[PDB]
Amino acid sequence: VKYEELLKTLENGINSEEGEIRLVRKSQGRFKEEFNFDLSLGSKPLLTLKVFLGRKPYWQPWVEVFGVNPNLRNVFFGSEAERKLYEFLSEHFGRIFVEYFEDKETTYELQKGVPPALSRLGFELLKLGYTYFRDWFIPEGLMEGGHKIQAEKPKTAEAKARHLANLKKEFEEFIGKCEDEGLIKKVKERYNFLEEEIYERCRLAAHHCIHACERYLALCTESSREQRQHAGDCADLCRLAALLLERRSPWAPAACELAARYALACAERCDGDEPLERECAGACRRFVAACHPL
Amino acid sequence: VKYEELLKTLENGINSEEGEIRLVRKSQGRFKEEFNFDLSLGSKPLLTLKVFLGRKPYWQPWVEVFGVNPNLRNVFFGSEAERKLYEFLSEHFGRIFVEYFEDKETTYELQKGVPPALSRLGFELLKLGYTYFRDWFIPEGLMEGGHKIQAEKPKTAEAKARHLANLKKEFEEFIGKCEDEGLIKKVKERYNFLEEEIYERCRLAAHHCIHACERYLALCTESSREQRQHAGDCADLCRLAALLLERRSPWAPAACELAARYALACAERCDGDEPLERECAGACRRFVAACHPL
Amino acid sequence: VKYEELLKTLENGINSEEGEIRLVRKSQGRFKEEFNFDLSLGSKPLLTLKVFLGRKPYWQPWVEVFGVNPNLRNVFFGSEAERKLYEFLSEHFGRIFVEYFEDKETTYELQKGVPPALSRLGFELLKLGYTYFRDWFIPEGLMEGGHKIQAEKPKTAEAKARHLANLKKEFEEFIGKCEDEGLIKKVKERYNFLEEEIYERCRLAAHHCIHACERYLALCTESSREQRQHAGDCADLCRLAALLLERRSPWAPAACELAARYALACAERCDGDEPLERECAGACRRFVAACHPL
Amino acid sequence: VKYEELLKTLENGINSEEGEIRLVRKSQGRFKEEFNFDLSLGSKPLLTLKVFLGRKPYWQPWVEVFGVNPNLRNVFFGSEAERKLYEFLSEHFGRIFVEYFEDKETTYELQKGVPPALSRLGFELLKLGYTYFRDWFIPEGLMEGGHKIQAEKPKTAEAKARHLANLKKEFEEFIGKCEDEGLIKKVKERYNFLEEEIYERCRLAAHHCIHACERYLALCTESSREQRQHAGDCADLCRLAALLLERRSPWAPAACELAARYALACAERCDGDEPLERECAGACRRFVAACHPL
Repeated sequence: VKYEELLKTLENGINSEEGEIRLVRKSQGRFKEEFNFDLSLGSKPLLTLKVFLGRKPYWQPWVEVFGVNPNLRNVFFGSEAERKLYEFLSEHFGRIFVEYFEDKETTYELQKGVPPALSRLGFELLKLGYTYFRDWFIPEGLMEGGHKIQAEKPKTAEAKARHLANLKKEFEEFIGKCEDEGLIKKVKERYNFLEEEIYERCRLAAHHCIHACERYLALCTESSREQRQHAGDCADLCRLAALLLERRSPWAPAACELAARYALACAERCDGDEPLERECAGACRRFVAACHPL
Repeated sequence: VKYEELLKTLENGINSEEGEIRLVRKSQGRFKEEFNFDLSLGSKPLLTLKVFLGRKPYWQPWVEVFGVNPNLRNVFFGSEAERKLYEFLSEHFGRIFVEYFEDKETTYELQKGVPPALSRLGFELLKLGYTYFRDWFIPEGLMEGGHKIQAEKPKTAEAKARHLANLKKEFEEFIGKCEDEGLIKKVKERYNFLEEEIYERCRLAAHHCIHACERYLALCTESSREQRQHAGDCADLCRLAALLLERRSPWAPAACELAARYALACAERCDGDEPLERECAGACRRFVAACHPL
Repeated sequence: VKYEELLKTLENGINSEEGEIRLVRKSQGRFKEEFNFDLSLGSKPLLTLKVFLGRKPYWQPWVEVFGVNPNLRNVFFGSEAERKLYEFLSEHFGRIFVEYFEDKETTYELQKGVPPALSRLGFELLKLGYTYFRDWFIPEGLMEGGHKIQAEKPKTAEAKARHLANLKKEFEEFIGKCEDEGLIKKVKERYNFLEEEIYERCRLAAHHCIHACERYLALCTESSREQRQHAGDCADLCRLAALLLERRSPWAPAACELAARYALACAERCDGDEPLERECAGACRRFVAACHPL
Repeated sequence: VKYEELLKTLENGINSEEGEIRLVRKSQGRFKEEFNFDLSLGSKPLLTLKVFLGRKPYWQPWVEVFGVNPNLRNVFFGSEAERKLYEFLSEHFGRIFVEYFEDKETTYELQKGVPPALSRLGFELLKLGYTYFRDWFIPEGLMEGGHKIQAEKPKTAEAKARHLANLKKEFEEFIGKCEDEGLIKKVKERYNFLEEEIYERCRLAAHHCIHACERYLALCTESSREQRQHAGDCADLCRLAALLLERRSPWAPAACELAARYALACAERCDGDEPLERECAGACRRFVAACHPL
């Protein structure tokens, strides 16, 4: 049904201020589970989608958007039509490839060394939950069609944090190396919006951890005193940390750092067979991840 | 006037449940800034005080208590009379010498290898802020009554922290070396109380620091938002730390360490001419000091 | 040519004490980059290889070994024939799947909760650089033979260190949970050897780094004294670290941590166009990587 | 005899290029053990020495040089006559006071905030082993004769290191705060000479520790394997550290830092009743001190 969910939505059309995106023609791909979708913007040709429906478990599904009409390059890129399309894809695909040849902004940005995720195009995928990025710029006759941005949704909450933390490093490395105030300004603006989403995740991770610890030490009577102190202190540590994110304070990451340490200490020591200790150590570990990109 | 503050208090008398301590006779000692004070307990003779008023800068002031009445040895040592006296002396002298010949408990304890500060007699001085200790058992030739405990107040917070850390070392070493459970129990009880007083000082320094920040950001309207963020976050840092000290948690000093960092950062940045900033930066620094002995 | 490197080696045969492995028949699999290889042991049937040559960038290459001859199950599993084969495959595939149905030892071990990497079968893959493991016991619907071990080589040194750290966690957790001393002994023996190989890599990376610095400061005459101090001190840092690894000391990684810092500092500062500086900075960075898994 | 050693040497005279220092008149001081010595330079009056021979244990001996003839101020200060005099005093007194009123250089330097020890005058005392400094500049009618530099020889090897480490801090604090290149240059030149003496002390402390550890693990057979590894590794750690001081490398303090940690770990764990473990832990602790000012 995965295919028809696609075929049906594309046949129906995707509306936008820049025009409606409709399916032009479809064709069977290289393999049995591969298909090619040609799209139009209004009446004019837009781009092609190369899709893979997947074959569990060795083959992950993915989508490749390419063959963008150069006449529409200044219209499509950075438009709602662009957003609406990705909005659609993100609902079906965890892995995505985009040809950025016709995107002068992104190409220029990538050439000047911006991280793939903080590029104009990459930013649009980031907003939709894609955390892992790879910039292919090297074909050199070794791999055909070598100008694409690869983006994937995180495997786990751990992976999501791993990626954002890494992205933090690439960002700071780029800033110190860049000499373009206009470029740097755009990148920082994009990055800031990212921070907001990250801090708000710590907030909720903190609370879902706080309530979990409270419920633990309250109802679970057959526990140590070292354990009533672990879950106790952790609950307040997350409380302090949550307090700093709420006001979005600059000293927040220092606190999350401490809180993460004893949230980890709490999870390792209080984890057990009970449902109470299952969600206790669990919600602790969900918070520890939240702090990593800080 | 330093001498007359003394003479006036002893002439008036110092009352206690075991009797009133009054001055019997005073006499000029070997040197000009040296005097001998004979004291009575009720009507019976108690001991003699050898005092040195000091002569800045080469001579630190000190007091020597000796000639303890052996018949009253079991009534005085460990009594409020003993406490009230030291309480009095600690207000005037940074350095003190005490003959422990007539103190059987202290004597036995010192013989069994207990740290001077953790002896029955030594503990009472420790309570009053004396941190540096020396046990004389050798009259070393030119010292009369070569069975005395020497105690000095710390030069600095570093010196105070230095001394307590060293005592921590002698304590653990003693615990492993002694084979008397009754002895070890008494000592441990004393040491625990030492931990308490430091924490109790942190608890209170913490509150008086919070109130300083609370009143500052509240009433001081003409300040930055960076200062509003400084005093704000600090107030909560000290809040979190206070909670851990209150429950006497093992993770308390870890919190105190962090809170101390941004309390100092707050003090340096928010200090000013105003009474609000005078006490804000002030009370912060009092807490920072309080945390040092951890 | 990637396929023919394979076909040529299997046609030639791979010899071992338990017999020679030769290609019986090859056949086109479900997809174009998919093939099935039937193998014999001496003259008797052994197993089938399902291989994927890969299709950059969306498809990682992988190999699936299955259809193990049950009559040879006790001769093959744990033999040089098994080792020689994996040794061969590890040169061509970063991702591998192995059916452990006919491997009673591995089967029993996996059932008793041992980490996949630390199973009899899994350990042999671990030896070859495979760090990421997944135990399939659920055929999960669209997977034939749903009793397989999946192993992947690390993406990066961070990923490698990440995986080993996680395995360290599963290991200690398993030790506390199992009640079979014979089982625990085997596992611990395996894990210790893992520690060994990492250290043995550090030992050798350390020497090849020392020689690089030794030859640099010696032969490279046109260099700074800061560079003479860089390569000089580094050579001795690695010397000290090597001594601790050699005696297999518990304080070895502490030394490796420091030496790694100024080996990187040396590499960054002494790297240049010359062959002496090309290998100097080079061999330094190889040691730095070697220390990461600690 | 302590007095006559003085009286005899002063009567004999102290020769210098700037003239001979001879005793003019002597007089009994404030107390029984106090004396005043008036000195001449050639035939012209020089200064007065106020000396205290000591009275163990409560009274430490000290010497105060004051009443310097202003006509000779540019001749005496910074002369060999000045050095020879102090050379003499340092042989008898652990505590010294010097009026710096007639020393324009030192006064100006102290006024501009240089540490007492790194002043022109203070430097001369530092060379002779005096480590603790206090600058009295505040009389304000509270203490008479309030313009003196106080210098003391260290109580222990621990104290010596404590002082130098503190001096390192005052030095760096002053440098960043000062805006006089001529002044800063002089201070650094003085400080550098200090570093040399400090590094050479680590060298010998390292070796006296190295040989001590070798002798320990070699002859002491009834020791743990954790103990053969402690004393073993420490011996090599000090070796590496010693290596860096010998060439006087910039990365030296980083190494001493590590070595000090496991020299302390070695002393605590290997210390015992035996003469071998007495000097082992001992020589370890002598080295740990050496690293502190680094």
